[PDB]
Amino acid sequence: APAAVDWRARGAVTAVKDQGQCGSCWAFSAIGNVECQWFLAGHPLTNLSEQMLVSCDKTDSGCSGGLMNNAFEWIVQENNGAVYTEDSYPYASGEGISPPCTTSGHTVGATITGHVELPQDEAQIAAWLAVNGPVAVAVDASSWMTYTGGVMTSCVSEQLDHGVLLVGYNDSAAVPYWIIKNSWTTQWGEEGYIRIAKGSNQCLVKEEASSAVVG
Ligand SMILES: *[C@@H](C(=O)O)[C@H](O)C(=O)N[C@H](CCc1ccccc1)C(=O)NCCC(C)C
Repeated sequence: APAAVDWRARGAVTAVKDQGQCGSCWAFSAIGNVECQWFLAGHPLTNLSEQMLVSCDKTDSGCSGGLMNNAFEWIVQENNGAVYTEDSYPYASGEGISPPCTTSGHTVGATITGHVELPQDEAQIAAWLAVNGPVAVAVDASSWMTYTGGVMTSCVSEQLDHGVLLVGYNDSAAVPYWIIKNSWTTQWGEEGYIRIAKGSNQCLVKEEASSAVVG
């Protein structure tokens, strides 16, 4: 609903996690999106497993990287729509390797039926996010190692390299901004979050936005 929406303030977002040394950003973005969409569909907020994707999704490349849209499709097409709880399939890729996939000994925490890819337009992405909840997006994270807090008003925007989760925006602030959940622990940014200026494709935020559909 226009002016400002922060889904963290509506019990919809889980705590900030840590990908460690694994290039598993794609999995953190995809699962963060699924956790928020599951809650918004009328289910308790449950922590879900990134490790399921890193180890079992063979259409992506584990710790070498992947794509959120491929991850969503693997869940539906190969894993019978199941997303395991984080407690039953804990993160094990912190050192930079993906252990072999185990197909049993886990509990289903959520299911999805598909995914939608959103327009490459920030006004349109805010409109969808405002009603339907957090969006999985890709950014150029090149300058993000120097981010110490505040609204980043200028961002290197050359090549997408990092998937993250858009959880809100605020258009009534002095400079309109987006609020993004990252996976580099609470010690980075504003307790694991970053705010970037909205309306000028900062960090190429509008280019690869999508969301899972639970129905
Ligand atoms: C992100 C990170 O851990 O910070 C990963 O390194 C990662 O997933 N990188 C991707 C590039 C390498 C790659 C692409 C496609 C298939 C295999 C490897 C990357 O661009 N991630 C962003 C994903 C968005 C664009 C969907």
